[PDB]
Order: sequence, then structure tokens, then C-alpha cells
Amino acid sequence: NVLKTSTLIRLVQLVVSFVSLWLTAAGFLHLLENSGDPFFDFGNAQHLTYWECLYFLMVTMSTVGFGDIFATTVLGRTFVVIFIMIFIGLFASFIPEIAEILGKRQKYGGSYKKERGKRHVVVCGYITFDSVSNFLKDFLHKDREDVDVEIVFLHKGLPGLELEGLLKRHFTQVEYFWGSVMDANDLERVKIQEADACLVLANKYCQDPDQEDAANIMRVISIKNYHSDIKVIVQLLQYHNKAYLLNIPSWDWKRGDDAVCVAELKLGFIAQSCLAPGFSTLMANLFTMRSYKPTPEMSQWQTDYMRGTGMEMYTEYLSSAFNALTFPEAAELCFSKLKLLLLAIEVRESTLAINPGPKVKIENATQGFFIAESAEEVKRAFYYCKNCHANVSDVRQIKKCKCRKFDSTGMFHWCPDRPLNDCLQDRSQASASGLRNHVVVCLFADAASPLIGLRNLVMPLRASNFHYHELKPTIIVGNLDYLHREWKTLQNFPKLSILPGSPLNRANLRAVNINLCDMCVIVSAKDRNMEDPNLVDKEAILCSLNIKAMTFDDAGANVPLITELANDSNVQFLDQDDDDDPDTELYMTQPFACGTAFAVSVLDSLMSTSYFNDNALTLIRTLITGGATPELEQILAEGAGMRGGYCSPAVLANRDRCRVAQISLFDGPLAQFGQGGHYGELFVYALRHFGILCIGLYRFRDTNPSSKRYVITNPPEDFPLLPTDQVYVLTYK
Amino acid sequence: RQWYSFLASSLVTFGSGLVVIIIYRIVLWLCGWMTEAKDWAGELISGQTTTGRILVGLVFLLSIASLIIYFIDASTNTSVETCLPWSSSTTQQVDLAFNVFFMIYFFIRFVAANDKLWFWVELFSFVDYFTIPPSFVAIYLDRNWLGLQFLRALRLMSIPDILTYLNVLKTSTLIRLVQLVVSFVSLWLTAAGFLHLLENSGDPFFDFGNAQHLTYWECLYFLMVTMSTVGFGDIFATTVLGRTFVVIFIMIFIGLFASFIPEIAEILGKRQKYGGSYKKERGKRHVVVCGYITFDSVSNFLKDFLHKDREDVDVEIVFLHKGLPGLELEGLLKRHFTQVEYFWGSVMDANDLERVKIQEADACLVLANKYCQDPDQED
Ligand SMILES: [Ca+2]
Ligand SMILES: [K+]
Ligand SMILES: [K+]
Ligand SMILES: [K+]
Ligand SMILES: [K+]
Ligand SMILES: [Mg+2]
Ligand SMILES: [Mg+2]
Repeated sequence: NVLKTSTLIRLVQLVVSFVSLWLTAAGFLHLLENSGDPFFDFGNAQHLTYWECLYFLMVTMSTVGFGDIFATTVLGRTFVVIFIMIFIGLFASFIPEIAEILGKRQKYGGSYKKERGKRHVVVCGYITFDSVSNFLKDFLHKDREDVDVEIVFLHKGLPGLELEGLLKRHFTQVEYFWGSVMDANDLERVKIQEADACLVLANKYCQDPDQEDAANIMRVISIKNYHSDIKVIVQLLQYHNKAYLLNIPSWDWKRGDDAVCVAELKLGFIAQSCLAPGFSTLMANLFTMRSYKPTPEMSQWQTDYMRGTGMEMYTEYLSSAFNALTFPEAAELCFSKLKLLLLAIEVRESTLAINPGPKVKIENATQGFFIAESAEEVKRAFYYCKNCHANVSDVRQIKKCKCRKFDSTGMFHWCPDRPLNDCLQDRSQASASGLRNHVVVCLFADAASPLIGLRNLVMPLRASNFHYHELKPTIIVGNLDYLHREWKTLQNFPKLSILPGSPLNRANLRAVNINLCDMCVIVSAKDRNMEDPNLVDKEAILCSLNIKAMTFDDAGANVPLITELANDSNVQFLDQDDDDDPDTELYMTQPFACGTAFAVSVLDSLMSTSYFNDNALTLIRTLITGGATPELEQILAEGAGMRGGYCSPAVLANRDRCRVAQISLFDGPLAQFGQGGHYGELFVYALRHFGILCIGLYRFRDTNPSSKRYVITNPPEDFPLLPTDQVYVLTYK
Repeated sequence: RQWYSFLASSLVTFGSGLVVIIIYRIVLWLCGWMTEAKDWAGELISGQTTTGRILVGLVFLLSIASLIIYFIDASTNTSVETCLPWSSSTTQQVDLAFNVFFMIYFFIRFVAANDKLWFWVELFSFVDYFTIPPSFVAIYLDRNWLGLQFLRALRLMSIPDILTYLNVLKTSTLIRLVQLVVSFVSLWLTAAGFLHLLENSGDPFFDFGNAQHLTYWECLYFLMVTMSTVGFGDIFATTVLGRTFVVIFIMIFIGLFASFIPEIAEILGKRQKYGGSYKKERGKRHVVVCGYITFDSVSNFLKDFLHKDREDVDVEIVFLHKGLPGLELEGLLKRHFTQVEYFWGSVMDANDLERVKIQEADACLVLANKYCQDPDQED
């Protein structure tokens, strides 16, 4: 029982039958030619050796036929005619099938060899040239602090030719193995016992995100089953699927395990944009590594914008020179001397504090969160050594030492359950209601289309740090049968309403007072390849262009809008007066620079930030969710829905959360800076007088025409202000 | 006479290094700067540093130059072994410089390798053992044997890697194209060199008496003529090692030729026929036409648009569509050559809208497939 495998059985049958038939045919021809024709008295004979017959038959089998040797007896020639009819077919079918069998061996077998002190990360799930090139371009980016971490890809496929090229260019630090995290032998080959983390990537563009999330959950279950203590970072497409992996016995967020839920994050960024009109661009640029690289054809606004895109958020230890400063002194000092924007600190168990007030001191070895162009910038805060050594005034020189009811956690406003018919409205009821400064959600859904989790949109808008009178009313325009199955998650939020019908009807839009809203959100639940990539956003594009064309004579292209794109290259249709170019990537396009467009592709590089500094991912999640703690995620995972009621003063104390607001230089106390002041003067003044921490500007593109504004992240200290600018601020009140 | 003076060097060099690996493995099995060097060497040969890109280009040039020196020796030489003092010949002088470079590059490679045992068995390690040590034996004696030197042709199989390390092959069909051509050519050139060694040396068990003085170029031709299964038999092998090599060659290379020729024809058959751009005459009007373009819709459109009963106007029709036109439509586009033009492209692409100069058209006409199954999808 030595041939066990059907291809090896088939291989030995092919080779042995082919060889024995060739050897026996050669022997028969040798008998005929050396004996000669019997009816010619054996006189007609030709003294070939067996080896000449064996060669001659291979030369005719293959149809080469040199004719250096050939048969001459008449039985020899008739045997050659019979041999040609039989053996050409055998050779022509043998040679292909042996090539198929020997072509079947795996190219990327073998096992990872762990060097004496290099760290490594195992990466799996959706591995392709696109996902790998986008992953490595951020993970290995020059602006990161230099670390020897190897990336070990594990996947079932053979890599495509363009991916084999990419794996070769990174040869010294990227490795690839054929296998699956579903197999305990493959988990051993990549030494996942000894990895820092496993990263599990998702196919964001699949047809069925519940099926993709099921596959990824089974991979985490496999990795944890193999060894519980492995840090797993996973990408999830649906928020309801997070509950399943929160319930695995060995999933532990306190140890590093994490779920980058792209539906939660997507709707969180666009929800915070309804409150600060450009935040999703401000903020989504901080979480991808990019380096500012001018080109002389760029307009002023494009150079200002692109300088801002070179920023990222970094974690670093503050030097001992900061000890016993308040966070306001430490922030003035970082900004004015070090040219770094400090925005938060890890207070010692330990807790993140964003823009803490004068009550909070810098303790020894406080870790701070900075916005800066590169990790080489933030080191300056670790090396800053006061009067001892770091005395001099050009920053490049710092380099050496001192030689009503709420939810049960009080984080959100809350409402007892209701039937959807309490919040459903017809156009007359909606028009009778004086909706103004509200949020409009234009949802596009079929009744059967997947749940998008609008709770992640609405919940940030009901953050408990707002007073009830200043909560923006929200109205969803969309399919009712869809909203019935969405509603079970929404029914606990106050000031919500539904106008059932298509958002493309220009009546629903007028009834909703679309011209008076603070933000219109255009969102779709439709199948991500209902057809080819030109049709994929046609409803969202038509809805944008429809609203942009209406007339609200008691206008039209000045209704504020943010659209979520299923396919990034469709951003070109989303705006006119634009100068589109398909080779520009999304973040450089005018609709994204204006905060009018969003797409899930800008969230890809969150995976690597969860690996490099998990706390930075909790910082952004506390901002974008409006304060969703792991206790609330735990409570939601009990399946009871969001429990709430009246709250004690001790939990209600958390209503003083820091938030990102936006303020105008046109009037009030800061207006003095609008008349030709500089951003550094404004920054220091506002931090000192108000504890406001300014993080960027929102400026008109047309400095003279259109209402389009673009976002500048963290301007230089000497940057000139305009009286029409708006300032992004972290604030407590 | 001294062919073995060289086969020795080549083979013996390989064995002593292999033994030193086996005893090192066994000593360490019975009983940091290394990794910094291994990573630096890996980054260097992968073309990641600027000095890496330089070295990798030098490998591209000097692998080809080393092959050209072998063609010069294979062409202009008579006997397989040959007496000529090393101090006399400029070709063998410059060949020492290349053999030194490939010796340095071999050690670079070794430093970079993960498992030294497997490295000592890589194909390019054998190319180096059979090429360089004999090129030094040819200094110690003033004679040379053109033995396994044909293996220099295998160094061409590094070219698809160099053109990956240098990021110049970007497209998967162009990557596939260069892999096909370079592997096919180097396997043909190296096989021709091996047959030339066998026929010109003759059978060793017949005291080398059975020998046939083919040139390298006759072997190269003869192998193409048998690869393709033509087999003229104007040239053929006669030694018994020549004939056994031809039998092995027939079993391997008929499959390579029969799969290479189709796949090159698929790749070169892939270029777009109706690329290019519309050229706007000094005062002719034009109309861009797109959407459902087919022989039926175009013939019915042109029969009315260009009808003799209309007032005569010089308007050109510029069709823009994603397909290649069908044969009957190419006929119709040719009959109207002076006033109808066709471009491969889509109105969904801003570069294609520029090619048809739609800025300067009178109109764009967008035609519909009236007979589709789903008119909401067509609209
Ligand atoms: Ca940067
Ligand atoms: K033939
Ligand atoms: K033939
Ligand atoms: K023939
Ligand atoms: K012949
Ligand atoms: Mg390694
Ligand atoms: Mg013309």
C-alpha cells in the first residue's frame, strides 16, 4: 500500500505503461529489421542495434522523424505504419499529463525561520496585490519610527505575478506561505505562538458582508483555539457581527485583541461631520501615513491642503522636562517651542485624557498623543531638555539629553422603546414640523438589502455631553420595509423620525426642508456589485446632483452634503468645477478635500495603527462614537438592546466629555485674529483663555463665488488667517 | 587531457564547501551582527538600497557580456580542449574580470541566504561552480577546456528578477511575457551548448573516437529544428550521448515549444486595434456617438444620418465604444472611411472624452439597446 494518492497512482501508471510500451515496441522492431522479410528469404535485412531502434521509435513517436535511421524491410515498414497510428496519440497525451502532474507541486510550502530577536506579525484573510500593496505602503512607511518587524503572509492561493513581484521587492522583511489559519499545522509553520499579532484582513467589496464576517470570525476562533494569548486584530464589515467575537472565551480587549469594524467607523466619521462639517476629512487623514511632496502645478489651496495631509497622529513619551506642568502649559510648550500639536495624554491601570484642563498635571513618563509630520518630529518631545541642554530656537537642533433619561452608562441620551409608527411621518406631517438645523439621512435600500447599522450614525448625534435642546433632530428618508428591520436598534434615541419613500423624489426633499438642514447624508445599502463599477453609485450620484440642482425660492447648491461612495473612482462625478483625473487617489480629489465625499478605502490603514499603537485607535474611537466605552459594547453584546433610565450624579459626571467642535473667526472674542492674525497667535490665545485646543482650519476654496470649503490640518505657527475661516477645536463646553 | 583539470576545479570546489556545511551543521547540532549582515546583503541583492540597484544592473550587463564571451569562444575555436597561453588573449583577460565579479556576487549572495545548505544547491550556485573555478584552472595551465562554460546562458534567467527588483515590469502580461521569452531563450541556448559539448567531445567509452565537429550555431539550429518537430535531418546527432540527450530533449522541449508559441501569440494578439485619437480638421464639424454601437444600430443610424435626401453637410461621425468592432461592422466603417471614425474607449473615462475631442463636437448622441431585457438598467 505505497501509492496512496490518486495523482501519484496516475503518475506511476502513466510512466510505467509508456516506458514498457516503448521498450517492447523497440524490441519488436529490432526483431523485424535484423531478421528481414521471410518472403524475401530473409535476404532483405538491416542490422540495427536495440538502442538504435529505441532511439528511432522515440524520434518517430514525437513526430520529429530525422530519418538518419529508418526501417527498410516490409514488415519493419508496416510495423512503423501501425506504430505511427497508435503511438503518436500516446506521446501527445502522455507529455501533457506528466506536465500537469509535475506542475501541481506547491511553490510556497515550507516554514518560517525565526531570527534571534526580530519581531513578526502574521497576516491573513483577504490577501491580494491591492490589499497587500495598500497594507505594506502604510505598515512599512518611511514616516514611522524604524522597527524590524517582519510581515508573514499566510494564504491558500498561489500569489499572482504582480504580487510575486511585490513580495520580491520587499524580500528581506516580507514572507509568504501557502496555508490557512484554519489549519493547526499551518499556524505552526508561521510560528504564530511567537508573533506579536495576527492581522485578519477583510474583502470590503464582497457581495455578502455577513458571509465575509462569518469567515473572519472563524479565523479568530481558529487562532484563539490554537493559542488563547495571541493578539488578534480583525477587520469586520458589520457591527452586529462584533457581538459574536466579543463572546469568544479568550477575546480580550485589555490584552490587545481588536476589531476594526468598518461599518461602525464609517458611520462614526460621517456622523461627526454633521456636527463639525469637515471632520471626516480632517480626521481620516491623521490615520494614514503620507508624506508631503509638492508639485509646481498645484494651486494655493491644494498646497495648503496637501501640507495638512502629511500629518499623522503619533504616541510618544514626554521628557522629564514636562513634569508638573499642567496639560495647558505642556501643550503651549509643545506648540510654540517644539512645533508639535499635543492633543492628549495617557494618565496613570491607565486612562486616556483628551485636552484635559488645568487640574491635570504631567506626571513622570506620561505618554502623549501628538499630531506631527513624521515620528522623527515627535521625538523632540522625548529629547527636550529645558535649560539643561535644549536651549536653542531652531527645532532641528533638539537631539540630545540633559547631560432627562440617559443610557445606563450615562454616555448617550435615551428614550423608552416605541413602535416605528410613533416616528413615521407622511409629507404633510413632516412639512408641518418646523425642521431646521436637523440631519437628513437619505438612505437607499431594498427591503432585503443588508443592515448598515444606522445606530452608528445616530448614536454620536445623541451623545450625552449635548444638552437635550441642542440635539440635532434627525429624519431618515428611505424604504420602510428596510427601516422596519433597522428600527429595533434605533428605537432608543430621542428626536428621530422617518419619512418613508425614495430620497430621489423632489418632494420628500422639500417636505423635509432639505435647504434648512445642517447636513444631508447620502447613504446606500445596495449590493456592492449589483452591476459593473460605473452603476455602483448611480443612486448616490443622482441624489447628490438632484439636491445640488433644486431651487428653494421662498440656494440649492449650498445645502451641506456628505456622500458615502461604494466605489472611490465615482468621486469624479460627484462635483463639477473640479478638473477630474482618474490617476489621482481619493484623498487628493476636491470632494474629499472639502469633506463632501467619504469611502471605506481611507479606513484601510487603521489595521496597522491598531498594531503600532492601540491607544491611538481608542482615542479616535472615543471621538467618533461620542463616548462608546467597552462597557457599552459589553452591554449591547448581552442582546437586551441599549438599557437606560434616569441616572445617578456619579455616572452623570461623565457628561463633560471633550468633543470636536467648530468655531468661526467672523465674530466673538477670537475675531481679532481673523483680521490678518496668524494661526499660532490664535492657538496660544484660545488655549489659554478657553482651554480650546485648535487642530485645523476650514477655509473657502474661492477667496473672492462657491461655498466649497477645504480642510487644513495643523497649520504652521506663522500661517495667515482670513476673517471667513472656521477653526476645528477640541473643547469641553 | 586536462578537461578534468577543470571538471575537478568545478566539481571539487562544490564538494569541499558542502562538506564544511555538513560538519558545521553536525557540530552545532551535537553541541547580533550576523543578522545585520544577512539583512544588509538581502537588501543589496534585492535592489532596495541605491547601491543595490547599481549592483543589480551590473549583474544584468555582466551576465550578458559573460554570455557573449562564451559565444566568441564557442564560435572561434576548434578543439574542445585548446592550448593558448593566458597572457596572450584579450578575450580571456576580460573574462577573468567578469569571473571575479561573479565570484564576489556569489559571496554576497551566500551572506544573504537563509539556509546555507540549500544555497549551495541553488541553480546559480552550480552555474558559478562550473564557470569560475575552471576559468582559474585556465590560468594555472596555459590551456583551456570549453567544457561546462555553456551554462553561462542560464544567468539570463535572472533578468525577470532584475526587471522586478528594478520596478520596470509593472503589468502582469508584460511580467508573463518576459518570463516566457527569457526562460525559453536561455533553455534553448544552454541546451545547444550541452549538445555541442557532447558531439565535439565524442563518447568516452569509445575512447572519444566517435565524434562529430558541429559548430555551436549548427547545434542551435538543429535544436530549433527538433523542438518544433520539423526534423529535416540535414544535421543530426551520432554519438550515443548526443542521441540520448536528443531523446531527453525531445521529451522535454516539444512541450515547451508547443506551449510557448501559443502563449506568445495570445500576448501579442492582446494589443488594442482602435486606440489613438481623433484629429480635428480646420473647419469640419463632428458628432460623437456612443452607447449601443453594433452593425445593426450603426447601419441604421448612418443610412439615415448620411442619406442623399438631406442637405449636404461635412459632419464627421466619431464612434466611441468599448468593444472591438465585428467584421461586418469593420467593413461598414471602411466603406465610409472619409467621414466615419471609430475609437476604442468609453464616455465614462475622461481620457477617452479627450481623445474624441468632445469639447469641440456639435453633439454627443447616446444610443440605447431597445431590445434589452431590463430597460431600467439600460436607462
Ligand atoms: Ca507624515
Ligand atoms: K511533426
Ligand atoms: K516531422
Ligand atoms: K522529419
Ligand atoms: K528527414
Ligand atoms: Mg527573516
Ligand atoms: Mg477626417
